[PDB]
Amino acid sequence: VGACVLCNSQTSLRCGACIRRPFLCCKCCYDHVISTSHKLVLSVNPYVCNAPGCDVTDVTQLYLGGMSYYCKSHKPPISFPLCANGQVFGLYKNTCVGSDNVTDFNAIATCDWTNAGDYILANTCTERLKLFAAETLKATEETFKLSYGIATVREVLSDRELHLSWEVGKPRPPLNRNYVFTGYRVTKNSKVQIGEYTFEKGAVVYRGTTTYKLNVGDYFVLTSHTVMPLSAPTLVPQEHYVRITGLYPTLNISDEFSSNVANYQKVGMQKYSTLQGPPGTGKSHFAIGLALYYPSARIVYTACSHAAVDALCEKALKYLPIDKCSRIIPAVECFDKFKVNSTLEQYVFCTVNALPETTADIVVFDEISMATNYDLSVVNARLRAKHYVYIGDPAQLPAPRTLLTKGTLEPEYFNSVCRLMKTIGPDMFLGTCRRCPAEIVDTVSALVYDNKLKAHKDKSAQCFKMFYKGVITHDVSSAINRPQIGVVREFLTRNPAWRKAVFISPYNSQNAVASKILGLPTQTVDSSQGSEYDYVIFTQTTETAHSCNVNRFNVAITRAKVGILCIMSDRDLYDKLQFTSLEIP
Ligand SMILES: [Zn+2]
Ligand SMILES: [Zn+2]
Ligand SMILES: [Zn+2]
Repeated sequence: VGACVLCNSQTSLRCGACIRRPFLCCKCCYDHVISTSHKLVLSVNPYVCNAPGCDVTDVTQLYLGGMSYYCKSHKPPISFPLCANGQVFGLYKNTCVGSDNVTDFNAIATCDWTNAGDYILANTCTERLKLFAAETLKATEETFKLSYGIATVREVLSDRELHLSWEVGKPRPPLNRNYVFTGYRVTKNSKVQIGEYTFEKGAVVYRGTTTYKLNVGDYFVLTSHTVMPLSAPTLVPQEHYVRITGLYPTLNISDEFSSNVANYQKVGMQKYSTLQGPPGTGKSHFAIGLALYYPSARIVYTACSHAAVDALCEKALKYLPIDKCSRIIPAVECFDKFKVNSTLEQYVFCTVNALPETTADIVVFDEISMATNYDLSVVNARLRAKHYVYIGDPAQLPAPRTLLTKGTLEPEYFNSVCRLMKTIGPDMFLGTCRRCPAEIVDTVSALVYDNKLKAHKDKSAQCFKMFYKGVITHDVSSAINRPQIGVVREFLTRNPAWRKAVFISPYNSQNAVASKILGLPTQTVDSSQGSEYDYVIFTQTTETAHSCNVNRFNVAITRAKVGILCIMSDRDLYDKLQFTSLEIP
């Protein structure tokens, strides 16, 4: 017994072909079963034929006879069809409203999440269907991980390098950082975890959390977890106030945070607020200074990733009383300078999926581009706050969507917060980039910030661009452009001071090749988000949709504090680079 995801009419019916088994009222359930392939209906019991050795589960072919369900062949003389009168039979039949169109639900219920239009629909449908979509998507993503074959340690060639044997008949997952495995130790009659691991083409290079002397027989699977059902909306109802509500500003602030005072007051004058903070504009500084501006307020700092929460902890360690802070960790090495798992402390730092059920004066949700609607709903389910502040940048990278193959996901569809920020605009905008040379700031300001992002630094004269297609090779799931790496090598010989640079590319296999040929530390754009370096050398590698993505390209070039060299494949983005052009030797 539950509530119909389209009507909220009370019902005893859940669609049993939908992987999330959502409640559907007599009408909506009927309109759903008759217009799709979904025919299994679940009640207090399942609408299935109770005959001995019968296979009929289709609700339109079943009858309630006695107090059992039967198909036409096995029904008793007295019975009535379960699925008739434009309605499916179950409890609470009289209270039932129906919907004019079941079209959005059916599409969410039946899609395979490989078309961009699936995520577009999932972020523009009714709020209740946003929750059903976010569950259905995340369950589908978790199930797809089970499709991958087990990888088994066949030979330990060295330390940090292995030799894997793969399960027959199942595909192999890509070997990049977006796929984290878990080892398992072979035992008497079961298995135990041995940490979480990542792999890369060698043999295979493995970068695991904890070191071991792992030997043959150990194996790796992308660890899955149970997806819980959602209840809270992705955003609470907005409320605007005429005075600061539930918060008491300090009367003495320092000139370190004075630039944020007006925004801090805005935070107290509405129920939720959105803060767009481009690279290097002071997002964590903003978030910690909020605590100092409202020194009595209890604040929960949250984000999806442990690294994002830790970075808030590192900023709070600099400005806030360590005794008033606590890092929540469920039973990976994270921040360990606060007391652990103290929910009732004034400042709580905790990832979304480990959040306790509690209240707070302010909730700060950081790196919001990386959130999904599932995360948005979970936060609202766990935390009841006077104020919610969503901090991030819809021009930076989103959570990877593994199932998506047809079409690109635009920032307004990353999640509900990003949609608001791209349609009505963010409540607050951090307009001055303190990190990057002006050539880089001017580029991304025009590229993704509607010319609103201003530079703090001057031009460095150390931002260069080269147009060089090179030669693209592919391995199992990545791309390599050795001629672009050769161009960088020739550049380094003539400019050896650039050997303090970090090498960045959109592809892990490109980085592996560059690490060996150049010796520079390497980062994928996606892994570099949130970090900064004095000098960056970037090879676009290809012109794909992946390597030309403007959020990825924005993140890539905004890692640099002083200088950057971009070897570009795409003529488009090359022409957009307000960098000094260099010639190919
Ligand atoms: Zn309904
Ligand atoms: Zn269904
Ligand atoms: Zn039967």
